[PDB]
Amino acid sequence: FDNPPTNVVSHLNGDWFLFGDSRSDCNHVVNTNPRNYSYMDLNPALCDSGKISSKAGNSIFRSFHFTDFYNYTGEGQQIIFYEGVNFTPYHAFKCTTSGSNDIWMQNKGLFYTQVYKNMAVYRSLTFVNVPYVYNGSAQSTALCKSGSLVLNNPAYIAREANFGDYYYKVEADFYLSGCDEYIVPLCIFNGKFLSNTKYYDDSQYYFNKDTGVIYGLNSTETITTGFDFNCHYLVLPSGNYLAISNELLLTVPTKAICLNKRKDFTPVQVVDSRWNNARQSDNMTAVACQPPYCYFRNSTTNYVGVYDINHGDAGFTSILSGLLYDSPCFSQQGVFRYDNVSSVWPLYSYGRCPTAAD
Amino acid sequence: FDNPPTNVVSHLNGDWFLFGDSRSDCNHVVNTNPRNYSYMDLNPALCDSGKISSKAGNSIFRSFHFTDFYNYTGEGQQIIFYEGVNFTPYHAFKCTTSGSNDIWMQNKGLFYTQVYKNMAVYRSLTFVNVPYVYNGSAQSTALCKSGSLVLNNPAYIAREANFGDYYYKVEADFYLSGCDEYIVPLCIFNGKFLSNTKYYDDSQYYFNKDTGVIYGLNSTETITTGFDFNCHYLVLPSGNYLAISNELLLTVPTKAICLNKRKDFTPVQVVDSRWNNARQSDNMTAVACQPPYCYFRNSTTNYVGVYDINHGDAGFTSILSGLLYDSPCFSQQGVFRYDNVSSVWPLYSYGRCPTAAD
Ligand SMILES: *[C@@H]1O[C@H](CO)[C@@H](O[C@@H]2O[C@H](CO)[C@@H](O)[C@H](O)[C@H]2NC(C)=O)[C@H](O)[C@H]1NC(C)=O
Ligand SMILES: *[C@@H]1O[C@H](CO)[C@@H](O[C@@H]2O[C@H](CO)[C@@H](O)[C@H](O)[C@H]2NC(C)=O)[C@H](O)[C@H]1NC(C)=O
Ligand SMILES: *[C@@H]1O[C@H](CO)[C@@H](O)[C@H](O)[C@H]1NC(C)=O
Ligand SMILES: *[C@@H]1O[C@H](CO)[C@@H](O)[C@H](O)[C@H]1NC(C)=O
Ligand SMILES: *[C@@H]1O[C@H](CO)[C@@H](O)[C@H](O)[C@H]1NC(C)=O
Ligand SMILES: *[C@@H]1O[C@H](CO)[C@@H](O)[C@H](O)[C@H]1NC(C)=O
Ligand SMILES: *[C@@H]1O[C@H](CO)[C@@H](O)[C@H](O)[C@H]1NC(C)=O
Ligand SMILES: *[C@@H]1O[C@H](CO)[C@@H](O)[C@H](O)[C@H]1NC(C)=O
Ligand SMILES: *[C@@H]1O[C@H](CO)[C@@H](O)[C@H](O)[C@H]1NC(C)=O
Ligand SMILES: *[C@@H]1O[C@H](CO)[C@@H](O)[C@H](O)[C@H]1NC(C)=O
Ligand SMILES: *[C@@H]1O[C@H](CO)[C@@H](O)[C@H](O)[C@H]1NC(C)=O
Ligand SMILES: *[C@@H]1O[C@H](CO)[C@@H](O)[C@H](O)[C@H]1NC(C)=O
Ligand SMILES: [K+]
Ligand SMILES: [K+]
Repeated sequence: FDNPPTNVVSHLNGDWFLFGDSRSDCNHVVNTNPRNYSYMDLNPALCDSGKISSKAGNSIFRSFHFTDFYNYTGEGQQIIFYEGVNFTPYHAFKCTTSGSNDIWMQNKGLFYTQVYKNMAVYRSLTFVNVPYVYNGSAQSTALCKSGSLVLNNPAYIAREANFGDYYYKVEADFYLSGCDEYIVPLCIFNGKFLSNTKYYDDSQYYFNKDTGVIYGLNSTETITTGFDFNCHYLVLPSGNYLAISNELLLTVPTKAICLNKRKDFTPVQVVDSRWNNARQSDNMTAVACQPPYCYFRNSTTNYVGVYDINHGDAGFTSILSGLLYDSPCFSQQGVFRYDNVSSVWPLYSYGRCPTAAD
Repeated sequence: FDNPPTNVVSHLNGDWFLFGDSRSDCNHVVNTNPRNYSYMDLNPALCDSGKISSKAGNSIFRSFHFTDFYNYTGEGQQIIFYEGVNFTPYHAFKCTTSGSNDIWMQNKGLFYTQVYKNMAVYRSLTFVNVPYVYNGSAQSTALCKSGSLVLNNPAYIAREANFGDYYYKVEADFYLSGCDEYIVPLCIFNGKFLSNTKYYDDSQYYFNKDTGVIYGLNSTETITTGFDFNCHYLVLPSGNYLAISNELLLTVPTKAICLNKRKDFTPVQVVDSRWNNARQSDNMTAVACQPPYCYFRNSTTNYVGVYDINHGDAGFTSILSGLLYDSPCFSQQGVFRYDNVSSVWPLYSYGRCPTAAD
């Protein structure tokens, strides 16, 4: 008899949900000709489950920040993630041509940290539009973009007519309703930002009008190039807020991760989302995925897909195959198929776990 | 054979530490005449262990905020707490005679939340003085006090000569060094605060000069009485900060909980700290102590001490008796003395835990 920790994502019972990309997007098949499911690491037998929210070409972080949006939506006791690759160093995103992808990688890490920690304690994830009102005549402007990637959260608001510089203070009201909590971005250009001969230090506050909490960021970097848009990801309660800009462009959330239905602490499961080695990926979801709130799973091999080089891999197929059955015990070392006896002690465990005793 | 969850605090191995009050203060015996150890719930056999930091009459929260200070200091993989009672509704603390103890109870809850969560991930706790520099000629002032309790963290700084009201903006620099992280208070009077015919709305920011993060609180309450000094407990990194007051009195930290030596996640154990029923206690440490980071233990009886009514209780003695031996498994339901078989599945477990399987 053998009850080793196995390298899969699974579920204690039927109460689970997976968030993904093309490698688990059952709907993508209609855009394959001929129709072929092999682009998936997910077993298509799960295509009718109602337990997956995945979109080819997308990722939760991508959708959170950019116009290339998919309304990831799902609910489960145990939450599983297999996405992230669709925002990687490969995409070489930077707000401007003189920016830094490293900043965007740092953002990615901070985002998924909040997502993983919070989905250990809420059943439900979706996206909600965040309404805001700005009183001036200036409109939103797409100042952060690169290739086909256009940032739209937070929004930037253009300077008013009548101002000649960026030393102005302006504000907007944004309102959060419909969720227990909300993940929103608070961002600044962190660097010496040149505009018409003057160097700016971006400053942005958000203010909960009723709790009285001020959350702010001011630029502190001295470099005049190779800097970018640094974001923090706030986890906020419902209420009415001001976005108060003290320098450069006013920024205000336009989308939030909507967290609902508080649950008993239940660690999330996260599968490494990377390209075949020929493209540059990152380890930001690995950094984000820590005990006790997250179990991280990865294959021991290069990602070599059979449909194309980046889709349909033996190693990841195997990891996801655990979704085809119930398993009693989840641990840092893996998933145990039996709840009785083992030869290793499950670490940071959840479920009905075996003893490594005599 | 029986392996039930037992209602004790214990330790997997020798690597543990307890923080306490008189009920575990071995040094207090010298102030008993004749010398009598019965005032303790702790077994005096543990008096030579070097694993306890306790002080009669005190509590971590009491020491954090007030002049009645004890430099709680300790290091351990598993941290245990048996204190809190020395700041309870019984003490009826409020900053002023028109204040609210409920505010102070809320503060207490928020404080211990940060302490418990963080001692699940650091080995070492102590207190450090926080140096600050204020540039004006005004001095600190003891504006918050009641009975023998005098608040000294955060400090209040008096108004300068030359100001006739409290609509002024002033600041201080405070510096955090010597720890991986620091718990400090950020507080305001949350209410309409009357001074010489004018009503104030206290405003306080802290600013990390190098990370650029602004942490602020502004008063939002409309009540003109029955309000008090609301505190939030920030967990900050080392660095150089400004305390920027925008209204009422400038407040600045004078003490921090000093957190050191990052460790693998290890839930803390917390024992209910209450008076005999004849005095008013609170459940704030219970609220603070949640899975996965904390196990809460309580007796099923009134606290009836044998030394005096508030010291040396059978129920709490029993809970603490588990410190006299190693135990393999810690769980929400209790401590399991054996790591092999049981009849219940350990929840949120840590250590070598039994199976409830066949
Ligand atoms: C954050 O940045 C803002 C904007 O740069 C700072 O506010 C400005 O501070 C300078 C003083 O250095 C003044 O000249 C401006 O009038 C201020 N603008 C305002 C208030 O709109 C702000 O003080 C910084 N926040 C801190 C340091 O906590
Ligand atoms: C927090 O409170 C402060 C102090 O009351 C606010 O700053 C003052 O705002 C009023 C405008 O209502 C002005 O009359 C004062 O000149 C401001 N004082 C300063 C800047 O020292 C502050 O705006 C509030 N913070 C918010 C709303 O985020
Ligand atoms: C995402 O879908 C959810 C569930 O239908 C809906 O409430 C929410 O408004 C959607 N968010 C969008 C379209 O931004
Ligand atoms: C996943 O495993 C592969 C193959 O061992 C390795 O190259 C890669 O760095 C791992 N990814 C992370 C995020 O650890
Ligand atoms: C991620 O990569 C960095 C190197 O860039 C490394 O120092 C870090 O430990 C890695 N973390 C994980 C969790 O793989
Ligand atoms: C799907 O593509 C895979 C990999 O290219 C290949 O094995 C197979 O020919 C295709 N299957 C069908 C039914 O066309
Ligand atoms: C553990 O469970 C498996 C499957 O039921 C069984 O074959 C094995 O003998 C069991 N071992 C025990 C109870 O020691
Ligand atoms: C508490 O004791 C520790 C350890 O000796 C010391 O570093 C620290 O300064 C003390 N804190 C005080 C006296 O505030
Ligand atoms: C501890 O138990 C006693 C006796 O059952 C009960 O009265 C008390 O409320 C409990 N305290 C907390 C904080 O739950
Ligand atoms: C603490 O007491 C309040 C009533 O004041 C109650 O609503 C709350 O559930 C209690 N919490 C715990 C953890 O005992
Ligand atoms: C200590 O006090 C306890 C409780 O009052 C009592 O049983 C005993 O007389 C005392 N013990 C000694 C050695 O004096
Ligand atoms: C569990 O351990 C206890 C103490 O060693 C022993 O008496 C009992 O029989 C064991 N039961 C098992 C291994 O089933
Ligand atoms: K701004
Ligand atoms: K103040």
